[PDB]
Amino acid sequence: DQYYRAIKKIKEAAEASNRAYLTSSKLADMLGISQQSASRIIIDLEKNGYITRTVTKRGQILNITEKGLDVLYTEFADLSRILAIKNNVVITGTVTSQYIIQFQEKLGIIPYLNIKVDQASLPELRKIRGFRGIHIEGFKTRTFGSVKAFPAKIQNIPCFVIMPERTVYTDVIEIISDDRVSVEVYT
Amino acid sequence: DQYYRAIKKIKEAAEASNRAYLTSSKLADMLGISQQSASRIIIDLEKNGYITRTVTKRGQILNITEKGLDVLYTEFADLSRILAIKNNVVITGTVTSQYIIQFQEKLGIIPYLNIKVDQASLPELRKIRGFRGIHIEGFKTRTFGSVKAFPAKIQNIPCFVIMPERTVYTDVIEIISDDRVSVEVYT
Repeated sequence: DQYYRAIKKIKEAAEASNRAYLTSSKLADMLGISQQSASRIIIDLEKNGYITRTVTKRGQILNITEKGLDVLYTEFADLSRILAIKNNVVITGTVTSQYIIQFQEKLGIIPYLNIKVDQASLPELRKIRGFRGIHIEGFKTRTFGSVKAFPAKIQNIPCFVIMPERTVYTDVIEIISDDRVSVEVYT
Repeated sequence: DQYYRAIKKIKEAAEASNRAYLTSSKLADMLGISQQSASRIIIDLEKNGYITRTVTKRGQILNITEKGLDVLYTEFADLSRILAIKNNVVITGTVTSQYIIQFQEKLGIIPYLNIKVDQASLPELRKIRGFRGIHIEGFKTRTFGSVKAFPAKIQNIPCFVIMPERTVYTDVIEIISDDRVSVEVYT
């Protein structure tokens, strides 16, 4: 939260980009906290992968990472769910080169593809990643993570986008079902 | 923020409605804070109009108010702006029975209507209210508040929805320009 707020203010200052010239003093002022609080937050955010910090001749740059953006997209998706705001998505890209029983029971399908999404659809993919989708339970064997399943359509044929719950930041999505491509994804 | 989080958790617990059975103990648990912290937050939120608290034979009910919802819609609109997510709106209702120089300069129009929006479009109106719109500066004469102006269209004719920046919770909107009705509103 004070962390959410710091990430949000940094992205806000980054304006259209994902980079901002910010000192701990300036960020402290934007946030209404002490310089020391701000310094500590920046260190924590950087050590834990939400931002990177780069010292240049022109000043210090705070860059939000894929993980830092995921914090904002997850909050957006939480509020969409809670306020019942519909935020379904289209992503385009290129086709590229225990769970099963749940796919059957929860998605009511018999499991049998890989898609490299375009850089220009990366913001839409990031949006999707913030949502919860259909929960598919992880388990112990090694502990296997839960996955998220998003009902989707390719050429009006239904399928699901499958993702680890512990988000991995990649431009490659996996689709399970019962060349350029367009996928509508239902959040 | 700890306040944002408490409002958000309360609305989340309210599920589809705007009411939740919650004790300070239960809310403390949901929030990861002490019972005493939770008690203090509930009191503050209630005294300041974000929630109401009602003691019944069935338990304590925390109800989110129009103002409490505005906190969530404002956060949603902040994230839409910051992440460049488009959230334009249609609202329907019924037609019902110093600033000027800025309307001219900022909206590039010559100012010359009132609409009672339907209960079913109230969620869309609430969404609009979270956005900033075009800023029209307040001033001193009495201090007059700033207003927000949202480009809009009725029957494909452009106009603006005008609102005080200090949100007022009403189902009546005012439109300025150069029976049932449908208004598209651009956030």
